[PDB]
Amino acid sequence: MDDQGCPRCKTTKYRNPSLKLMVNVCGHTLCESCVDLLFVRGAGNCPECGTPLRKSNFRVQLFED
Ligand SMILES: [Zn+2]
Ligand SMILES: [Zn+2]
Repeated sequence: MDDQGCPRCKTTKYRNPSLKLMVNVCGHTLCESCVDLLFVRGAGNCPECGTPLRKSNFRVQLFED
């Protein structure tokens, strides 16, 4: 539930033991705390390759079972 730790707000899953990361079109990674600060401040910019997200798009998950 931690791994390398979120990219934008690198802190959640590593500190927070109850979240998940959502991937986007290009297929990268957006922790739960990212989709919150990534869009509230712009929305449409991958947390890493800044790909021009046609419009948000973040599939979160973690359980896997
Ligand atoms: Zn984050
Ligand atoms: Zn990307």
